[PDB]
Amino acid sequence: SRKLILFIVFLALLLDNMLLTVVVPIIPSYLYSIKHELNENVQVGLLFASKATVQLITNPFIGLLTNRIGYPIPIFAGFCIMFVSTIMFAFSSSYAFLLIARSLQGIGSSCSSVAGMGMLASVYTDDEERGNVMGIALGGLAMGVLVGPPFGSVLYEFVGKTAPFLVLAALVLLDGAIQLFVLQPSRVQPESQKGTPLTTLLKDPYILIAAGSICFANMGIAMLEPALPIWMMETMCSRKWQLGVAFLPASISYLIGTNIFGILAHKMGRWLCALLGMIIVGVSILCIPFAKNIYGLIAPNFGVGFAIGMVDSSMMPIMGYLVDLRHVSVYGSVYAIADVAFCMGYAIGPSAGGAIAKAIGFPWLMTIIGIIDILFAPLCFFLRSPP
Repeated sequence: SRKLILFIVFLALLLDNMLLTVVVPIIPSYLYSIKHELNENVQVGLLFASKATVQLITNPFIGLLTNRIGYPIPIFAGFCIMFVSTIMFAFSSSYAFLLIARSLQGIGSSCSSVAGMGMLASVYTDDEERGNVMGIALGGLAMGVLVGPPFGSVLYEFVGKTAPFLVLAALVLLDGAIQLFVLQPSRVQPESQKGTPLTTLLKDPYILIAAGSICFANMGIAMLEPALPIWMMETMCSRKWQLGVAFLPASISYLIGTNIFGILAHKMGRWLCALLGMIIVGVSILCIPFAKNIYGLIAPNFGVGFAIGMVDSSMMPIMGYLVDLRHVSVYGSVYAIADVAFCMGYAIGPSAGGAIAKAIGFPWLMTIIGIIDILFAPLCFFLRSPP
C-alpha cells in the first residue's frame, strides 16, 4: 500500500501553504495595533519575503542530505520544525520572534516539500502514474493557498488570535502521528548510488528550459497578486469586497486545472501542454489592463490560473523523466531546483512588482510580463521526445 505516502505528502504541502497564506491577512492588523499600542511597508514585506528566501537558500542542502540519509528522517524533522515554529508564532510577542518563526517555517517547508516530492518520485516509478500522482499532490498546494485566508479570518473573528495557529498545530500533530504510524523514521539508511551534483545538472539545457518555464509562468501571478488591488482602487474606486472577490477565479481555476491536467497532460503531450500554457498566460496578462469593472477581470484571471496550472502540472514529471533519461536516477537534487523555481517566483515577487509598477506603470508591467511569456513559449518545443 503506497497511498498513505501520497496522503502524507498531500497533507504536508496543504498545511505548509495553509500556514504561509494564513499569516498574510492577520499580521498587518496586529502590527498596526502594536504600533498604535502601499499594501506593504519596509518591514511588512519582509515577513512575507523571508519564508520564501530561507526556503530558497536551504533547498540545495536538503537536496544532498536526502541522498546521505534517506527521505523519512528529513520528512519527520520537517514535521517537528514546523510544529515548534507554529507554536512559537502563536505565542510570540515581538517582531524579531515573528522573523525567526517565519524562517523556521521556511526551513521546515523546504525539508518536507523537497523530501516528499523526492519520495513520491521514488515510490511511483512509472511515468504515467508519476504524473497522475504529482497532479494530486500539487492540487494540495493550491488547496491551501485557496482556503488559508478564509479559515484565518473566520477563526480570528470568532475565537481569538491564537485559535488558527493552535488548530494548525493540532493538525500538524495528527500528521506527525500518521507519519510515525507509517514511515517510522527509525534508523539512518544511506542511499544506494551517487547523486550527479547540481553543477552537472545546472549545465543541462533541457532542465534549464523546464525550470525557466516554471519560474516565469509562476512569476506572472506572483507579481500580479499584490499590485492588482492598488490599481483597481484607483481606476474603479471599488468597495472593500470587490477587491477580495476579484481574485477567486484565479485560485479556483488553478486548483481545477492542476487536478485535471495532471492526468490530462500525458495524452496531449507535456511539451504541447506547456507551450499552450505559456501562450495562454501571456495573452491573459496582456489582456488584463483593458478591463473596466470586475466583470472585465473575471475571464483573464481564469485564463491566468488555468494556464499556470497546466504549466506546473505538466513540468514537474518532466523533471523526473529528464533525470531518469540522462543522468543517475535520484530525485532530491532535481526537485531541489524545481522548488527553487517556485520560491524564486514567490520571493522577489511583490518587491520588484511594486517597484516596476511605481516606476513605469501597471499596463507596462503587464505588457512586459506577457511579452516575456509569449517569447519564452517557443522554447518548450525542445522538450519533445525524440521518438
